[PDB]
Formats: sequence, structure tokens, C-alpha cells
Amino acid sequence: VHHQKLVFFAEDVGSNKGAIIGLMVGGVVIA
Amino acid sequence: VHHQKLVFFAEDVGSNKGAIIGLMVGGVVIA
Amino acid sequence: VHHQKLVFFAEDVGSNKGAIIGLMVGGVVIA
Amino acid sequence: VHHQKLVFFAEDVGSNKGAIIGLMVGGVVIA
Amino acid sequence: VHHQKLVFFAEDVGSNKGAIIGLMVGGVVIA
Amino acid sequence: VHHQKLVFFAEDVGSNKGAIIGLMVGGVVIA
Amino acid sequence: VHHQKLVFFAEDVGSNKGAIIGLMVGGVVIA
Amino acid sequence: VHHQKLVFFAEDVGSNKGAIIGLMVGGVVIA
Amino acid sequence: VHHQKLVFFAEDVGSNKGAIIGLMVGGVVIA
Amino acid sequence: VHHQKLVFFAEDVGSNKGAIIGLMVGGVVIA
Repeated sequence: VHHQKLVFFAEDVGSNKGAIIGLMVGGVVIA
Repeated sequence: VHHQKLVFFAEDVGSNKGAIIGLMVGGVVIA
Repeated sequence: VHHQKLVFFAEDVGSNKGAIIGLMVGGVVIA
Repeated sequence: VHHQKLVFFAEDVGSNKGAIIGLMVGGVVIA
Repeated sequence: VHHQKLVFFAEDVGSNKGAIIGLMVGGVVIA
Repeated sequence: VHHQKLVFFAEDVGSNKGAIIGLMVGGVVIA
Repeated sequence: VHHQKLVFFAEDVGSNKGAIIGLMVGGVVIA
Repeated sequence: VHHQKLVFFAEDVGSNKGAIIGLMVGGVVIA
Repeated sequence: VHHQKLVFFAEDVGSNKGAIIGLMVGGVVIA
Repeated sequence: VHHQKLVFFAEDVGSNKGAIIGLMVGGVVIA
């Protein structure tokens, strides 16, 4: 198994007010 | 198995107010 | 198996208020 | 098996308020 | 097997309030 | 003239993704 | 003239992603 | 003229991601 | 003219990520 | 003219990540 660059942002992000997650194992993610 | 660039944003993102997830194993994702 | 660029955004995204997921294994995704 | 560019957005997206999923294995996706 | 560009949006999308899925294996998708 | 309780929701609403308006005077309401 | 309780929600609302307006005078309301 | 309680939420609101307006005079409200 | 309690929240609000406006005179409100 | 309690929160608010405005005269409010 080989994980790499799960989430990619090639350009600029103005702001983040939610949840940015690459990899999770449980649950209960609420926006 | 070979994971790579699961989520790609080639250009700029104004803002994030929800959930951005590359890979998950459980559940219960609520926007 | 070879996963790559599951979700692609060639241009700019104004905002995100829901759920953006590349790959999931469980369920219970609610918008 | 070779997955690539499951969901493609060639141009800009105004906003997202639902669910954008490239690949899923379970169910219970509610808009 | 070779999957590629399952869902294509050549032009801009105003907004998304439902479910956009490239490939699914289970069911129970509710708009 | 006596306006009261133009729109009533006796029970819980799961979500709103359209337009809920009690009273309007102009037009151009688009769902 | 006597306006009161134009929009009523007797129970809990899960979320709002559209437009909730009690009274408007112009137009151009887009969901 | 007597305005009062134009928009009423008797119970708890989970979240707001749209527009909640009591009274407006212009237009151009976009969800 | 007598304005009072244009927007009422009788119970707790989980979070706000949109726009909550009591009264407006112009326009161009975007969720 | 008599303005009072344009926006009312009877109970606790978990958090605010958008815009809470009592009264406005211009426009260009973006969530």
C-alpha cells in the first residue's frame, strides 16, 4: 500500500472554515 | 494498491465551509 | 489496482458548503 | 483495474451545497 | 478494465445541491 | 387587515435548499 | 395593518441552505 | 403599521448555510 | 411604524455559516 | 420610527462563521 497526495490544492485557497481531512478511520465528521 | 491525488483542485478555491475528505473508512459524514 | 485523480476541478471553485469526498468505504453521507 | 478522473469539472463551479463523491463502496448517500 | 472521465462537465456549473457521483457500488442514493 | 402565521411548520424540517417566503410584493422567485 | 409571525417553525430545523424570508418588497429571489 | 416576529424559530436550528432575512426592500437574494 | 423582533430564535443555534439579516434596504445578498 | 431587537437569540449560539447583521443600508453581503 502506498498513499500519497490524498488532497491536492494546486492554487491558493482563500480561507478554510470547515474540515479538510486527508484520511480518516472513524467517523462523526460534521461540517 | 496505489492511491494518489484522490482530490485535485487545479485552480484557486474561494473558501471552504463544508467537509473536504480524500479518503474515509467509517461513515457519518454530515454536511 | 491504481487510483488517481478521483475528483478533478480544472478551474476555480467559488465555495464549498457540502461534502467533497474522493473515496469512501462506509456510508451515511448526508448533504 | 485502472481508475482515473472519475469526476471532472472542466470549468469553474459556483458553489457546492450537496455531495460530490468520486467513488463509494457503501450506501446511504442523502442529498 | 479501464475507467476514465465517468462524469464530465465541459463548462461551468452554477451550483450543486444534490448528489454528484462518479461510480457507486452499494445503493440508497436519495436526491 | 391582520396577517398572522402565514407559513406554519408544526413539526421538524429536515433541511431547506429552496426558498421559503411568508409574503412577497414583487416577483421573480426562482426555485 | 398588523404583521406577526409571518414564518413559523414549531420544531427543530436540521439545516438551512436556501433562503428563508419573512417579507420582501422587491424580487429576484433565486434558490 | 406594526411588524413583530417576522421569522420565528420555536426550536433549535442545527446550522445555517443560506440566507435568513426578516424583511427586505431591494432584491437580488441568491441562495 | 414600529419594528420589533424581526428575526427570533427561541432555542439554541448550532452554528451560522450563511447570512442572518434582520432588515435590509439594498440588495445583492448572496448565500 | 422605532427599531428594537431586530435580531434576537433567545438561547445559546454554538458559533458564528458567517455574517450576522441587524440592519444594513447598502448591499454586497456575501456569505
